Amino acid sequence: MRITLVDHPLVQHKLAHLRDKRTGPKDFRELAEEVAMLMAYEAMRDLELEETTVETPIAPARVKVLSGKKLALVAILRAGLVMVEGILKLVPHARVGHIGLYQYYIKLPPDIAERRAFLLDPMLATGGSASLALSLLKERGATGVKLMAILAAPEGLERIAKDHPDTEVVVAAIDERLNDHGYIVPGLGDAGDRIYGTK
Amino acid sequence: MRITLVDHPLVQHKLAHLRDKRTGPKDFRELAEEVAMLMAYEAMRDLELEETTVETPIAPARVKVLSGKKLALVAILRAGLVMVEGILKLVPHARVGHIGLYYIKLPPDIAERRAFLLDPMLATGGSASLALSLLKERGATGVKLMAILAAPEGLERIAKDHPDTEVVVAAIDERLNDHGYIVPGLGDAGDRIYGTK
Amino acid sequence: MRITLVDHPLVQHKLAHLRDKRTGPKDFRELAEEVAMLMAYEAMRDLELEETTVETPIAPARVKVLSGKKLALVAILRAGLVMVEGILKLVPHARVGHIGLYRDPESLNPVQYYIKLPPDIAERRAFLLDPMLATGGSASLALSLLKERGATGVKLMAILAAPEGLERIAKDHPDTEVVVAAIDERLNDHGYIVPGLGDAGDRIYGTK
Amino acid sequence: MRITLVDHPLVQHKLAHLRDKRTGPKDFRELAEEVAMLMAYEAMRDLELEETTVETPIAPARVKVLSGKKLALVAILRAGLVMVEGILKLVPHARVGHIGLYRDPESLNPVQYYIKLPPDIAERRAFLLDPMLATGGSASLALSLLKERGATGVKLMAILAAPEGLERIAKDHPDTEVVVAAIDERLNDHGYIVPGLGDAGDRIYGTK
Repeated sequence: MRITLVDHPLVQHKLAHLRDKRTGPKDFRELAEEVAMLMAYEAMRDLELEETTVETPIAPARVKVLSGKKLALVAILRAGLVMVEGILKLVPHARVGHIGLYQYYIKLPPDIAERRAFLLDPMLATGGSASLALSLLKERGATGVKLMAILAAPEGLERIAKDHPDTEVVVAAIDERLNDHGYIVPGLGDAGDRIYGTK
Repeated sequence: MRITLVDHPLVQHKLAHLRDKRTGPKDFRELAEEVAMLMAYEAMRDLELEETTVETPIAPARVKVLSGKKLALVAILRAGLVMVEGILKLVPHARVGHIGLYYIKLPPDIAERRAFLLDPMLATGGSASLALSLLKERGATGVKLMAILAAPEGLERIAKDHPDTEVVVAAIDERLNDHGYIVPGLGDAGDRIYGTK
Repeated sequence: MRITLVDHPLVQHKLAHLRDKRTGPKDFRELAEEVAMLMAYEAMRDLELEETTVETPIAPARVKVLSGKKLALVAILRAGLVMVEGILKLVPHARVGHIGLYRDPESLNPVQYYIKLPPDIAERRAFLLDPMLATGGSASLALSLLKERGATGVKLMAILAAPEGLERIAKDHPDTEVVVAAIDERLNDHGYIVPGLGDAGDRIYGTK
Repeated sequence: MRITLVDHPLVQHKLAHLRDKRTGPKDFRELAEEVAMLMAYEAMRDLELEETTVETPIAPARVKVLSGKKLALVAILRAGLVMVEGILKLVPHARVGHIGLYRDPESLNPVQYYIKLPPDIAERRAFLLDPMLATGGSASLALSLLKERGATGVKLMAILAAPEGLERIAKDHPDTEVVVAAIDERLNDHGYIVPGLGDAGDRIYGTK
C-alpha cells in the first residue's frame, strides 16, 4: 500500500495551527480547506491528459486537457465535507459523493467506474470508517481510489493496508497512536467539532 | 538563469481553457486565479520553517512553522491583480504591494520578506525588469517572478537585467508577434480577465 | 405562521438560471450559494445590536456590535450544505449544525441518519436551511429535532416552496418563520415541486 | 443629492470591527468584502428585469432575468479593489473597470495613473467603488472620467463618507447617487475621516 506524505512547508505550518488548541472554528475550517487544496496538488499529479487543438485570440495552439469524465470527490460525513469545499476551489467541475456511517447513507456520482476518485477522511484513526467506505466504493465499481487524510494513526494505516492493499493514502502527517478514547495522538482533537463549532 | 516550469496536469488543463478564445471573463478570471494558486505550490516549496511545540486538545505536539515576517505578493497592474487574489486563498496573511508602469506601494520591511512578483504575461520582460529594479532599490531580495506565459525574449531580458531572479512559469511560448503579443499566448490578459478591451 | 417572500431582482434572475435544466452542477451550486447569501440579508436584518466603543487609528468611536452568542446555521443534508456555504461568506463565525435526512421515494417521508448542533442552541439565533420545501415532511422533522433541543425563533430558509409544504409547517410548527424566494404551484405525483427545478441535491453535486 | 444609508445590523457590526484599530489586514480585507456585499444588495434593488421562460427538469416555467448588458463595477485603486471582489461574489459576470488614483499628501488632490473601463459603459448599470469618501476629490474626478465616456446613472459606493466629501460630489456631480455605510464627523488636518478607520488601502493590504 502506497503512503504518500505531503511535505510542503505551507502544509506543515497550517497543520501546526490546526493542532494548536487555541485555534477557533473559523480559522480551523479555513486552514483545513487550505490543507485539502494543497494536498490535492500532490494527489492529482497523475491526472491523465490528452492532446487537442485550441484557437487562441492570436493563433491556433496545441494543448492538453484532462481525459475522461470529471473526477469524483467522496466525503465521509461529517468532517470530510470541509475537504470537499477546499478542493472544489481547485477543481469546481468535480462531481461530489457523500458517505455517512451509522446502516449507512451513500450518494455517489453516476458511472464512478469511469472517474478518478478521491476519498476524503480528515482523521484516519482506527481506519474503520475509511475501510468500510472503500468497500462501498469498490462495490459500486470504483477503481484506483486515493484516500486523503490530514492526520493518520499507525493503527489506521495498518487497517487500510490490511483490507484494501491496492489503495494509496495521501496524508499530511502520521502521528504516534490512538489514545484511551480513540483519538489520534497528539492529533488535533475532534476534527468535526473544531470545524463547525459543535464542541 | 533560474527557471521553474510548473508541471501539473491541472495547470496544463486550465491553461488550455485560458488560451481558448471562447473562454469568457468569468471563467478566465477563475481559471487564472486557480493557475496562480497551483503555481504558488511550487514557488513556495522553499519557504523556511522553524521548530516549536504547541498544545493540542489531546497533548503536546512538536511542529514546524514558517519563520520570519509574512511573505509579500507584489502585483504588476493590471493583470497581476488576478494572481494576488488567487494566491491569497492559500496564504491570506500575505502582505500585498502594487506596481503600475509610476505608481508603487509595498509592505514595510520587504527586505525581510520572501517576495513574489506577479506578472501574468512575461512578454518583452520590460515591465517585470523595471519592477524588479524598484524592488531591489527598496531592499527586496531573492524575488521570484511568477508568470503564466513567458516568451524567450522576456526570459532573456530578465536573465540579462536580473540574473538573480528565479522565474516560475506555466509555459514558455514561441515568440512575440509584431505587436508585443505572446505567440500563441492567449491575447490580452487584462481585458480577458475583466471584460474590457 | 409567518412567511417572508424575498423580492430582489438578483434573486429572481438567479432563480431563473437555477430552474433552467441546462444549468450544470458547477453553476447551479454557485447560483444556489449566491441566492442563499441574498436571502440572508432579509433574514438577518433583525439581528440585535448593542452599543460599545473602539479606538480607531484616528480617534475613539461609539459603535454597535451584535449581542449574544454567535448565530447557528443548520443544514439539512445534502442540499442545505450549499446554503450554509454561501451564508458563511457573510457570517463566517456562525456555528454550523447538520441534520441528515433523505426523503423515502415511496412513502415520501423523511429518514433520519444524523444530527449535530452547536451547543447553547437556545441562546443563539437559529436558521434552518434546505432549498426545497415540498411536502414539508423533512423540514418539519428537522424543526422538531431543533425544538426538542431548546431552539426557538427558528427561521426556515428555502429557495422554493409548494403551498402544500408551507401548510405542513404551519400545521406542525406555527412558530417557525419561513423565508422563501418563490412559492410554486404544487407537487407532482412523485413529490416534486412544479415547476420547481428538479432534485436540488443531484443538481448541486452532480449525482443520480 | 440621493444618499442611501445602508441600515443593516451586519453592516453596523462589521463597520465597528473595521473601525477598531486592532483589526489586522486579513480580517479587515474580509470585513470590507462582506460590507461591500451587504451594500450591493440595496444598491442593486434597482436592477431592471425582463420576462421569459425556461424548461425545468419538471416543466416549463415563466421567470424573470436581468435585462440589457452586464453591469459594471469600477474600482478606484487601491482600496476599491476589495469592494469589487466582495461584490463579484454576488454578480460574477460583472465587467470590472479600474481607475488608478492616489492622493498627493500635500494638496490632497488626486493623481491619475490608470483607467480602463468595460466597452459601451453607456449601456450598463454602473457602480463606482471607493471605500472612503474623504474630500471627495478622487471620486469626483473618477465620476468625471466615467461621464465623458458615456456612463450615466452611476451610483458611488463608499463605506464611510465625510460631509465635505458628500458636498464635493453634490457640487461637482449632483445627479450622482451615493450609497454609504455611515456618515462621519469631519476630515482632520491630513484629510483623514474622523473618526473613520485610518488609511483603507494600507489596512487592507498591510502597507504604510
